[PDB]
Amino acid sequence: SGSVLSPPPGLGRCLKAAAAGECKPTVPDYERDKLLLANWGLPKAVLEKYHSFGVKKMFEWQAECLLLGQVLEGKNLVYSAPTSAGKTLVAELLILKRVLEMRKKALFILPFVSVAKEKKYYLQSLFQEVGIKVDGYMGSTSPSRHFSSLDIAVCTIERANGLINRLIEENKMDLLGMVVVDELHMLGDSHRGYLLELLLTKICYITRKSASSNAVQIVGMSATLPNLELVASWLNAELYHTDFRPVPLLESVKVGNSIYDSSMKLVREFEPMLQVKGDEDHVVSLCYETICDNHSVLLFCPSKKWCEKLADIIAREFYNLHHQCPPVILEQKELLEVMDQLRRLPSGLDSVLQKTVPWGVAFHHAGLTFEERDIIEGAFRQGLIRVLAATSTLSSGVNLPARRVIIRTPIFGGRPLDILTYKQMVGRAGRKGVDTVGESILICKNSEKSKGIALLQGSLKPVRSCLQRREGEEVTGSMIRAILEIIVGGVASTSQDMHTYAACTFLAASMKESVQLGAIEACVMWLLENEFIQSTEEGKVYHPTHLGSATLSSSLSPADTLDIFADLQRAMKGFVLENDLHILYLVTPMFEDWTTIDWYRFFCLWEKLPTSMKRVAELVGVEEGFLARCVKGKVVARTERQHRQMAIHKRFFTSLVLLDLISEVPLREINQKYGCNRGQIQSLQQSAAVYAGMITVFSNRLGWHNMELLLSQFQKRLTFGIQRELCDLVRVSLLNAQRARVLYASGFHTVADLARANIVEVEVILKNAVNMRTIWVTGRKGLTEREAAALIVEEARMILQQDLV
Repeated sequence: SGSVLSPPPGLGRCLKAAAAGECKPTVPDYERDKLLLANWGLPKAVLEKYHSFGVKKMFEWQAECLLLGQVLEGKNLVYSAPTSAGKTLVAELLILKRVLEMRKKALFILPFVSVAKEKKYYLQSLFQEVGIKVDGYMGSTSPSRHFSSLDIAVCTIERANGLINRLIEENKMDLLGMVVVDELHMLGDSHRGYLLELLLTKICYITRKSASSNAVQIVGMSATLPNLELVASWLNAELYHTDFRPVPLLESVKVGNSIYDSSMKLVREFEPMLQVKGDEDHVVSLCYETICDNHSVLLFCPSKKWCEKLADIIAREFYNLHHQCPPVILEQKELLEVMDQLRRLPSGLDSVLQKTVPWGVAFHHAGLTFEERDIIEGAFRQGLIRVLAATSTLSSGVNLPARRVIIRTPIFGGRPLDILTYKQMVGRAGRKGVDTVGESILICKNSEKSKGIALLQGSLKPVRSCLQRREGEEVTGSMIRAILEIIVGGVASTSQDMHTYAACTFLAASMKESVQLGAIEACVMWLLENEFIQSTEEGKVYHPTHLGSATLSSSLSPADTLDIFADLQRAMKGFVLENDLHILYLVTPMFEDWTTIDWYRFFCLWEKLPTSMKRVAELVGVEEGFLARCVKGKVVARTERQHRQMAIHKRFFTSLVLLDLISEVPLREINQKYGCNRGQIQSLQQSAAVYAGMITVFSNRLGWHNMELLLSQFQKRLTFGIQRELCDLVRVSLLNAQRARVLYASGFHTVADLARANIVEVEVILKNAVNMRTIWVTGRKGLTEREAAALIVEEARMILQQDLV
């Protein structure tokens, strides 16, 4: 309570001295024992959890990052360091400081749901011994515990931005003590990366209006940015940057037999150990060298098709070596369990995976289901899979290290590889505390030799403001939403409050000319003309409408909201209730293409389509004539924006897919019927699950109760992909769509019935879906059919009791 963490005395002195000197002391003149983690007054429960696996001492840069400046006093901090250097620890120690000393709540923000889920359990494991409640706000997932009874909320960008807005309407902004942002370089330009700016600017604006002692501390972290100092000034934060890295990493490119360093100085020549009797660029040979040293290798490939092709080739030579240098020495018993977990899945065991996985080889792309990739990542992380051929999708995903990383080509998707993508790939080489080094090899040809060097000698592009206006397009989505949030939320009323806000943006930090100040005024006008905001005339004062407050509470983009609002009023004038199709059309997202739709397949399902669903189609805009003009001819046309008709048919097509999906139609059947892979479907439902929740809230705030009533059941049905009967069962964590079904078909319709269940009977029911651990969960200890059965019944009782998580 008094002091949860305090640094060793005079450690700040020495480090401040060394930093102020022209050159660093050959021997650091401070007790090397002072960077021992136990001397910082850390509570015992956390000190052991850190010492649980490594984490005994701090780095030179970690001590300087805390001690140099007023970081520990409450000052905002923005620091950058290479990956796997212990960037997590700096933030963890700061969160633990403020939460226990100032008794306020912290916010941890991560880019993706998968890394957010990983972080939730990772933060739960460290802080549960000190009574620190850690839950998560991810995608469609909602915390069981109220926000008032939490300490650390782990969120994605969208959910965090929404959570901030909730706290403004309830005036409980005082609860929030600090916000931690991982990967701050995604601030510049992204599909959702811009929301991170709106979030931070909103915090900087509120704390500035109270400036007219500590407030809300912001701890941001990222990769080496050229304009990182520009970001620190924007957030009024102290800056820190280091290149320190516990495992030195070598980036190298390979031409012919020769392998080269960044400087182009040849570092090693290369002679393949084995001969793949295939014109190869020694690709199999490079992987083989790594495996023999009892390690694992990540192989990144441009297309989804190369990964499967390459995993098959690698597996084939592994086959040849076994029946004829040394062999791959894999673990067969543990590999069979992996295949069995794959076998017992809603997707089944992929044919290419069936060949390669037995020989410690696998691939990873967006074509696979989220359940297959969770298995492969876990298998690779354990060492069961030694070779993993992935795409650029994995490079930005979860934490998954390997000894050697190989990039097949600097040309991804017919275009040169982005610099940020390259740095994310080569960044996964080197496990802190296990491997001595992380090696990165970029395989190239003679024509593309100059382009390969460009990547090793490359740096991140400067961070854009993402609210820029390029001449004619004076208005922009990101700005409109940002302006809407501050007016509707009630933190900006007058015209004077508006110009105060313009100062807090990252955009005005970029000038330190004020031509963008007039753009703010344009968004306000846009909001007035479209009934989002009201104006009452020492300047005119504004206020939110019902449509304004509804749009904000729904987390919808104002540009999209206009069309959503019209579509809903039209549906409530004439609505089809005999099926679920018309409801689904309203919650079908069409802001991005989720697949390349085959129109001929579409037209065949159209004739065969029942009358009840054709009525919904006609009622929407689906013309049979346009479907015919799609099959005969591939004319996108799109000459006239009045060709949204294209979007309508794409939307109705998508709505058909979601209909079979919540009707518990197998993913393989849906694939044959429509012509899209299981990866695109799963990506679609999680997109539609989120959108369905938005439309429900939007309908609730407008008073459209009847429409809301129908919609308020589909966020859950889209998430798990179930029918109404299974809605009660899926409340259990361990129960997905398939397990919920076999339990329903056996007599367990509700949670109440599931608490009364006999354990040995559940195991038997499980046996029908086929000490062997054969059942996968999320964050799974590879449950046995016995362990899983006992956990489900115990949990069903816990949910019925509503005791704790």
